Amino acid sequence: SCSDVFQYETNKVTRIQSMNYGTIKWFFHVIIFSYVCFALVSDKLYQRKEPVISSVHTKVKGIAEVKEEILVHSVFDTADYTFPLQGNSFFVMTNFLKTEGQEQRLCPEYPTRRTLCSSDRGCKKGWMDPQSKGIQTGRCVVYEGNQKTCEVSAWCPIEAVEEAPRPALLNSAENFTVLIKNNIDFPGHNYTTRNILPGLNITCTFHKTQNPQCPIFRLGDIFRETGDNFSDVAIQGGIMGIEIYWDCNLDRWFHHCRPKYSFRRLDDKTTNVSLYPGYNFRYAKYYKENNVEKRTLIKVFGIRFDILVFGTGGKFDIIQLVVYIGSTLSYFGLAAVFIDFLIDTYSSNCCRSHIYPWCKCCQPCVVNEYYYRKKCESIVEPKPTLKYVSFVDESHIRMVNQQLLGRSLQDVKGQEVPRPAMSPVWCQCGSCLPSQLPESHRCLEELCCRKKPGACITTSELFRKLVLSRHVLQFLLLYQEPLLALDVDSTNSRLRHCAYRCYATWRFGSQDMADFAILPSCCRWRIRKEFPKSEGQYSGFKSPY
Amino acid sequence: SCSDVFQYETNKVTRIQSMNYGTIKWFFHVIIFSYVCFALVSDKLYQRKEPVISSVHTKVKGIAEVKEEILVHSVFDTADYTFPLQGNSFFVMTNFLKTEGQEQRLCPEYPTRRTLCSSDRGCKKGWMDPQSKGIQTGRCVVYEGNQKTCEVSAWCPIEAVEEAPRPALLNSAENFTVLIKNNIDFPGHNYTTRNILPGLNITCTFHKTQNPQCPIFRLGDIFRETGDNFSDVAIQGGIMGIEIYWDCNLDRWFHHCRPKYSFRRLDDKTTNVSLYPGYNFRYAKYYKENNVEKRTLIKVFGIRFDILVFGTGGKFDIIQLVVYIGSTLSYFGLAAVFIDFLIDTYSSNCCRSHIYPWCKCCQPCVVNEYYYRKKCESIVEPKPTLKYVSFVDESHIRMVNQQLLGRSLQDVKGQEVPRPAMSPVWCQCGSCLPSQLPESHRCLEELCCRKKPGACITTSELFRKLVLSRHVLQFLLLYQEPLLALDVDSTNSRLRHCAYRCYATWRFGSQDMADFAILPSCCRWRIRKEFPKSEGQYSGFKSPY
Amino acid sequence: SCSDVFQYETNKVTRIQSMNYGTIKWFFHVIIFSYVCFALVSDKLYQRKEPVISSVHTKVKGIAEVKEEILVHSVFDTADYTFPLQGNSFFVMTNFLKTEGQEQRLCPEYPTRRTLCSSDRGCKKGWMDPQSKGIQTGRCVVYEGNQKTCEVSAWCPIEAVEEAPRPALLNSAENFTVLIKNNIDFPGHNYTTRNILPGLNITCTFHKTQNPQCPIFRLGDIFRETGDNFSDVAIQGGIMGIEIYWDCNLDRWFHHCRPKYSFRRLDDKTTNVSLYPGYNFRYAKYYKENNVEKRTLIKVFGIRFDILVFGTGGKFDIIQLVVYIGSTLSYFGLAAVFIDFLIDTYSSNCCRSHIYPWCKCCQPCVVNEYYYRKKCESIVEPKPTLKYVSFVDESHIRMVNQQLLGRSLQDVKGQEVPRPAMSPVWCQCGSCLPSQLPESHRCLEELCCRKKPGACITTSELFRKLVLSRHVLQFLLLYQEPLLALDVDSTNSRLRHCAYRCYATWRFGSQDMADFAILPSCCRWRIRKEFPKSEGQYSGFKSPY
Ligand SMILES: CC(C)CCC[C@@H](C)[C@H]1CC[C@H]2[C@@H]3CC=C4C[C@@H](OC(=O)CCC(=O)O)CC[C@]4(C)[C@H]3CC[C@]12C
Ligand SMILES: CC(C)CCC[C@@H](C)[C@H]1CC[C@H]2[C@@H]3CC=C4C[C@@H](OC(=O)CCC(=O)O)CC[C@]4(C)[C@H]3CC[C@]12C
Ligand SMILES: CC(C)CCC[C@@H](C)[C@H]1CC[C@H]2[C@@H]3CC=C4C[C@@H](OC(=O)CCC(=O)O)CC[C@]4(C)[C@H]3CC[C@]12C
Ligand SMILES: Nc1nc2c(ncn2[C@@H]2O[C@H](COP(=O)(O)OP(=O)(O)O)[C@@H](O)[C@H]2O)c(=O)[nH]1
Ligand SMILES: Nc1nc2c(ncn2[C@@H]2O[C@H](COP(=O)(O)OP(=O)(O)O)[C@@H](O)[C@H]2O)c(=O)[nH]1
Ligand SMILES: Nc1nc2c(ncn2[C@@H]2O[C@H](COP(=O)(O)OP(=O)(O)O)[C@@H](O)[C@H]2O)c(=O)[nH]1
Ligand SMILES: C[C@]12C[C@@H]3C[C@@]1(C)[C@@]1(C)C[C@]3(C(=O)NNc3ccccc3Cl)C[C@@]21C
Ligand SMILES: C[C@]12C[C@@H]3C[C@@]1(C)[C@@]1(C)C[C@]3(C(=O)NNc3ccccc3Cl)C[C@@]21C
Ligand SMILES: C[C@]12C[C@@H]3C[C@@]1(C)[C@@]1(C)C[C@]3(C(=O)NNc3ccccc3Cl)C[C@@]21C
Ligand SMILES: *C(=O)CCCCCCCCCCCCCCC
Ligand SMILES: *C(=O)CCCCCCCCCCCCCCC
Ligand SMILES: *C(=O)CCCCCCCCCCCCCCC
Ligand SMILES: *C(=O)CCCCCCCCCCCCCCC
Ligand SMILES: *C(=O)CCCCCCCCCCCCCCC
Ligand SMILES: *C(=O)CCCCCCCCCCCCCCC
Ligand SMILES: *[C@@H]1O[C@H](CO)[C@@H](O)[C@H](O)[C@H]1NC(C)=O
Ligand SMILES: *[C@@H]1O[C@H](CO)[C@@H](O)[C@H](O)[C@H]1NC(C)=O
Ligand code: NA
Ligand SMILES: [Zn+2]
Ligand SMILES: [Zn+2]
Ligand SMILES: [Zn+2]
Ligand SMILES: [Zn+2]
Ligand SMILES: [Zn+2]
Ligand SMILES: [Zn+2]
Repeated sequence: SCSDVFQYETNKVTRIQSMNYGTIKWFFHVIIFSYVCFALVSDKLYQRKEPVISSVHTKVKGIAEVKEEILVHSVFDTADYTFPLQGNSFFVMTNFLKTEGQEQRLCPEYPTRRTLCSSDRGCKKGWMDPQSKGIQTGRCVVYEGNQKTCEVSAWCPIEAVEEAPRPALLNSAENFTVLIKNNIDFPGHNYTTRNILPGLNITCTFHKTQNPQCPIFRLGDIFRETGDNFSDVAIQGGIMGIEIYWDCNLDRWFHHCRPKYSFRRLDDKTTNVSLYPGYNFRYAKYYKENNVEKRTLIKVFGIRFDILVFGTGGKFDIIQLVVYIGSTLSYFGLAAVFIDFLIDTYSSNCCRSHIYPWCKCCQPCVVNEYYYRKKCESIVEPKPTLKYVSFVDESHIRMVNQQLLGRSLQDVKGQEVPRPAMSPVWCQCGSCLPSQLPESHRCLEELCCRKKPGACITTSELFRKLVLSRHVLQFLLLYQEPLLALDVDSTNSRLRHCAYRCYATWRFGSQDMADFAILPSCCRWRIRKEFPKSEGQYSGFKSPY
Repeated sequence: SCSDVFQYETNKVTRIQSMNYGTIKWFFHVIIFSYVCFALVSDKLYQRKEPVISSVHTKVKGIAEVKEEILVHSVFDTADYTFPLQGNSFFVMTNFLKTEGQEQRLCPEYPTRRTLCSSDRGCKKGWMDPQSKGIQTGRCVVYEGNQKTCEVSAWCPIEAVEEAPRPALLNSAENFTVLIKNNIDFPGHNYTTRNILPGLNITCTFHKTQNPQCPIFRLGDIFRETGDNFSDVAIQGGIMGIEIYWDCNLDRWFHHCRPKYSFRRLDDKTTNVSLYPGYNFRYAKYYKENNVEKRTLIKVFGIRFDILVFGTGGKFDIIQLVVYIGSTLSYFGLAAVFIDFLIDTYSSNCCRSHIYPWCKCCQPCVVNEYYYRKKCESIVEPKPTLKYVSFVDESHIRMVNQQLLGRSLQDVKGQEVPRPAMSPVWCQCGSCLPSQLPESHRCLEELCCRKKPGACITTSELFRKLVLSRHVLQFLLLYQEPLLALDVDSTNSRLRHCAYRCYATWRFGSQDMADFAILPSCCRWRIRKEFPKSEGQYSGFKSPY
Repeated sequence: SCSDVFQYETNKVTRIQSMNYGTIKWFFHVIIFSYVCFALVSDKLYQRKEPVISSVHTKVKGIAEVKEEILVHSVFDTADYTFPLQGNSFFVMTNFLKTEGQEQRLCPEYPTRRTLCSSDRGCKKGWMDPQSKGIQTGRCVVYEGNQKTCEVSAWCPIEAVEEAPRPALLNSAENFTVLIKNNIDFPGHNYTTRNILPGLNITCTFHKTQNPQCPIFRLGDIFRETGDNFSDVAIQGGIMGIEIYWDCNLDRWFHHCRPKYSFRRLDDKTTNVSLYPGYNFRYAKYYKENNVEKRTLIKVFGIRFDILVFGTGGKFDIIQLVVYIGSTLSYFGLAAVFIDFLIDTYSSNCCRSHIYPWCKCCQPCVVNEYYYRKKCESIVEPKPTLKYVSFVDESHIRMVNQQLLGRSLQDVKGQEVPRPAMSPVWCQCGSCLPSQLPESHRCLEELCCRKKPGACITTSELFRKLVLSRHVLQFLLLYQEPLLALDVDSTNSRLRHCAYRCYATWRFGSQDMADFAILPSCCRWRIRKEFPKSEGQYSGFKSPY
């Protein structure tokens, strides 16, 4: 119903005044809070992070004087050694080998171990060797005087097998400069900036400490920063990376979005000719001469510069913070978990029978028995099999949560449960009687008031004062029903049930065990004698559940 | 104060010994733990993941013999069909159409339905048709004999409308090979590796099962892996993707960082000429002849190869693990939530009046009444309107949480609350009196000890023994105050209040309801008669809150 | 043991029937649930998001008529102004400056303030000025008539210092069109689509409202959308971005994966010649004439178009949802936290001594005293120092949790703890005796039954009826042990301990304080007199812990 909707359930709690546990709780809380704040701040987990969208534009500057034997002096400018940056990469030629006046013809292949012949049996028509730029015609010819080489159809004359010139022809390229312009954007945060801001000095050159924001770089300085020789790499070529890192905060109070420049060599410094060391490619300059289609082939060596731009942009997001705080909230209950674990452990009698005698340091931890007593109440499943038995000659109570398979309840021994703090052959007292229940159910009432021979509880004065005092029982009956008037037999039955309940409460205490207790035949039949029923038999114990 | 800071609050708990609930709890815990660990391991949620920064370098190898009618045999090498990779893409020409000796002149447009004229009225000066490479001069001319075509200013002669040669001139390109070198880096984790490790065989060719790590690829094998014909795609061209996936673990015990190669066609296999099928572009070879600037135009067909590199690098991060564990911790309370829900539901009398008779399987679930009784205590808001009434002729108690609008409290009936387990016209007993309170407040005390006619509770012996026994009341007064001596009137007032409290405790039990109970006028005035006040009137009930 | 494994612990709870607190709880729950669902839906936190892998293919269309004084009319087509897209960028030439017939020679540098000389002393051999394309020879020469300029080795004739032609020669480029084909993939989700779907109109041009999915773009329309003049940018050049955003949902019921097109200028609109405004590069057309190697240098201006493709693909993931729900679960306990805080605060007597008199609105909040009483039980650490004292002439109990340093317990005053609701010189009653304990421990028993002079509690009738009634004590002894028979001295000792316990229970109530209470010497020695021990001395109080 509606009134049941408008309810609040609050947990019952025990507040303990202990320095140890308060100190532990506050220590836990302080450490957890400090770590939570540190993790939130260091990794900015209140921020939503967007990756960078980048555009790069480069401008290389410089000329080189080149000496090539033929000796001639020539000047190379940007139109001769570089092309506009494509795909965030730009290339600078540093060395070249040139092969003028090639024609599509038949020619002898350049002398090598493979191409050196002695007759037309060393060559096969149509042969495509992976190390040749031509197709064999099956007959081998003279390259020069004694030298005999296989004939090929190809661009002729064939390139000579020659190493890259040493020193590199454009070794002056280390004095070339490149200006890098980097445009970035965070489309989700709707923010874009660039690496060159107004006021930036435009005549500087980059230095990691002196000019760490000048976007003009001398190539030799890059190689020096990486620990490489420009002179050696310029001979066979290579690949160098220019890294631009953007760690940007777009909160207007803490706003900072500037690039960090870094350098990394990207080509493997392999010396294995099988892996094609360096960076080179073959380029054809086509031209017509005498109506004959000709080709000048250049083997180009140089350094490719890859501009690598990465990073993130962060702005405060409420949902991310809400998620993080929720992910952290459950860590504040670990103090309670740990302290309750301590209470449960140091309440074990083990921790006092063995541990404390050895480690006498841990002895004051015995207060946890009191704490556990004030914290936890233990109950059992009220199964129909549940039964409780008490012996006057003993000092504990027995939970017979087991089915009597024709065994006298006196014989069946159950679990030992402490009492709350504030003639048959199974009879050890000589005042018990055999049950009148059916033979199947006769064993439940085959119980005596004691385990070992001696006196009977029915002779105790308290038995006559509490269980059998008709005045006490009538007062109890009238307490619930002030104006109660009943017949003789009805009143006798009422007083009989009241006497059963009074005995059970006296001997077992808690109504939990009194509801499932079992009266001895001595006390049972004493009560039934004092308050008999007019006619019929007695049902006996019925489990409430 | 400081001592209040050093406190620990622990929840009071009821420990139940039930196989069903323990089994359910442990089942829940095991399933949740297993799923948590599985999710942590499968998606590596203890790791911080960084995307890959990649650099690619390619080396294509191979020559082709080309037959072009004019028939001539020519050899094409890398300088004739490819250029160094730009932007993680490289191109291989497979077919071409050539148009020699173009001049900037006036010429007839090549015959088509659009360009075919019959007079100068079919053409307009300055016309830029989207399907023409020239600008009309307004007059149409003869292309060949009878054919009449519009004149255009353009590069002349105009290209013929011709389909790509079939078969492709460089169909041998399927035997070309490409070596791919891939450098990758994780700048945050400060890790870089590459796809070619020392010891790798350098003469192999890729195969998904036999050589899945050889970075040398035959192009025809790529197309075969994708399910395409190289011969057909080589005619009009296309785009093919080479995917390099890096799923890298940078934990030094579980370290693995190798690439997985895959292939995907990237061009749409469209046959609609409107959508420009294939891959082709027009390229101009410029040359000077007789001081006349000339152009050889080549329509280039071929396959563009895009190298697509993606992936992540993971290393263990403490903060990510802490966040994940916190996000999971709250799932371990669902067992308690569910079991407490069961206890609350099966404690409803509904579950026994209707459910159990039908479904006799669920009958043993009635233990939850006991469990709920031991778990929850229900209390009400102690509003000033709160009132409790008991009738001796009834068996329950009435909570009149309502304002008496001049209505006798005997008439006003309230909610039925169970009792704790252990003459006026509204008078049905004939010993009640009218109230002496103000007429506004006279209705609160217009209550009888019973709802239906009969005897009076004041005649009950327990009334004289408990409520009026001066010895009992003085013992109660002296229990709190051992050495208590008071005047006659003060003692009478004390005993009067004690008698009120004794009646309320006897009939209503709990002090919660006794504090808000209402004495009947019969018992009220009996008590006031036995312990009168010397002078003045009687205030009556005051709500403690 | 196993039976201890099969246990379920449930929290004891107090269910309150209050409109305010139920309403607050349900308000909290509804708000939290609504926000949780909103955050889940808006940011799709049930989805796993994959970044896009993209391939772009472009097709530019259009011809331009160009007027260059020399006046001549020429037609430029794609082979003359564009090259196939590389690295997701394509370039269109819009302007050019041409320098024909360059030779590697010695020449006078073009006249400028820097290059203008008056003698060979203004020039130095080997000089590489950053603003020169040549190397000085040390001697300066005549450029034209009177003009004197430094001689340089370079490609000669040297380029003239001239501004870009105005108007741009290819200003008709704004009528060029580009068709963009975009292939994307989500490898983890195994999904790929493209921007041109079957049925898409192929004759349209993009418009943000009319044709927002046509992938054909007129360049002038792009610049108009960005708010730029194509005519002005075409003179010196620039860079324009075409953004393709993919916000894709791959759930088959909510599936949507289409691109959103956007435009952004990427070059800085700088007018500083130092920063190299615009976009231009120098390109060499090499040719042989009379066996002399010659060069035609073109300074190329134009607009570079960068295709920027970004986005994410989301598909439902169970683990992400499980993590999010767990991160949110702990927010549903904030209602309990807040309401329990209210209960604790409004239970403070402060909130009634000062607050309510001022703010009489908050007065009904006094029910929280009852709620707190029903919620929390407070206990103290049972340290060996713990002691409780009661004075008959006072109305509270004193917790002396302090070590008596030879100070009489009568003098030592401790914390004031309320009682549970239901002759020596330190003696103010004249019936106390000095202790027989050792002088070190004699001060604990130096306590009287009152703080101020007057009568003694031992004269109270309740003292004789409860503490000394031998019948009461024997009944108490026999309640635990029905058939108890003991010697005279043993029975006297039993009754003495029982009398101590009865006094402590009478005066201190709770067994928690009765276990640590201290009997006055008057009552102590009265009891010891009524139930003496045959021989020896009396130990006295021992702390149970
Ligand atoms: C770690 C747990 C236990 C405590 C939670 C701490 C929060 C209260 C902190 C963490 C992040 C903080 C935020 C970090 C960033 C900003 C942005 C800041 O705004 C700006 O700097 C720009 C202003 C603009 O938005 O235009 C205003 C404060 C605010 C919301 C801060 C408010 C305080 C917050 C929410
Ligand atoms: C799922 C919940 C309920 C339980 C939490 C399990 C953790 C205790 C596991 C998960 C991830 C594990 C870590 C996974 C990876 C590593 C890296 C490993 O280090 C290395 O392999 C490299 C050594 C180096 O750092 O140089 C050492 C163990 C450690 C910290 C593992 C320790 C055990 C961890 C923290
Ligand atoms: C926010 C908290 C408190 C409540 C949790 C809500 C969930 C029950 C919702 C959120 C996301 C939902 C899912 C969103 C997407 C899908 C995919 C949908 O499948 C498809 O659309 C494609 C079918 C296919 O997989 O082929 C089926 C429903 C499902 C699983 C939804 C089921 C209901 C879910 C799990
Ligand atoms: N706890 C408990 N209750 C008992 C025992 N014996 C009888 N009762 C209660 O007394 C009632 C049976 O009383 P009984 O002597 O048979 O009189 P009858 O019902 O008129 O036949 C049942 O409801 C039982 O719950 C017992 O040994 N232990
Ligand atoms: N619970 C309850 N308390 C009552 C009732 N009638 C009187 N009292 C208490 O008794 C006190 C009034 O006693 P009263 O007979 O008027 O004597 P007076 O105070 O000297 O006038 C108040 O504090 C009430 O709380 C009642 O019907 N129910
Ligand atoms: N709480 C409490 N217990 C006491 C006090 N005095 C004695 N006792 C208890 O009584 C026992 C000592 O009794 P005592 O008179 O010395 O007789 P004895 O043990 O035979 O010497 C101890 O176990 C104490 O716990 C007291 O002042 N307060
Ligand atoms: C793409 C090109 C065009 C230009 C610029 C460049 C990036 C370069 C490496 C050199 C190249 C060129 O042709 N440079 N000129 C030259 C090269 C070798 C010897 C003498 C001379 Cl004049 C070819 C080329 C492959
Ligand atoms: C950029 C170029 C330069 C080289 C290499 C390449 C990648 C190519 C496709 C072919 C090209 C070239 O010029 N190849 N040569 C040729 C082409 C057709 C007919 C006869 C011959 Cl010899 C032009 C070009 C567009
Ligand atoms: C790479 C090239 C090749 C083609 C296409 C292009 C992308 C262009 C900008 C123009 C270029 C070319 O040579 N265009 N032709 C021309 C240029 C200026 C004056 C007269 C004429 Cl016919 C050079 C080049 C740098
Ligand atoms: C007497 O029975 C003493 C036994 C104490 C058992 C408790 C042992 C404490 C060690 C931790 C056990 C639980 C694992 C917790 C891992 C963090
Ligand atoms: C007896 O029960 C004493 C228990 C003491 C528990 C402390 C065990 C060590 C764990 C300490 C962790 C917190 C740091 C110390 C807080 C002051
Ligand atoms: C007598 O009143 C029996 C009524 C039982 C009502 C409980 C119905 C159980 C079905 C679940 C209802 C809550 C929704 C839980 C969804 C997971
Ligand atoms: C009476 O209250 C019996 C309640 C039984 C509750 C079980 C309901 C089915 C849910 C089971 C989920 C866990 C799997 C079975 C555990 C053994
Ligand atoms: C009498 O002692 C009244 C004192 C009341 C103290 C409580 C003050 C309430 C304000 C909040 C204090 C806790 C901080 C909570 C921040 C969300
Ligand atoms: C006396 O204890 C009255 C306490 C009232 C607490 C409410 C304080 C304001 C916070 C309200 C937040 C929820 C919105 C209102 C719910 C109806
Ligand atoms: C981005 O910021 C600019 C400058 O304030 C504004 O004009 C524009 O509308 C913003 N775009 C979005 C998507 O809000
Ligand atoms: C990265 O690793 C190398 C090799 O150990 C080390 O020299 C370098 O300092 C590291 N860089 C960082 C940022 O720690
Ligand atoms: Na949580
Ligand atoms: Zn017996
Ligand atoms: Zn017996
Ligand atoms: Zn009446
Ligand atoms: Zn009456
Ligand atoms: Zn005294
Ligand atoms: Zn005294």
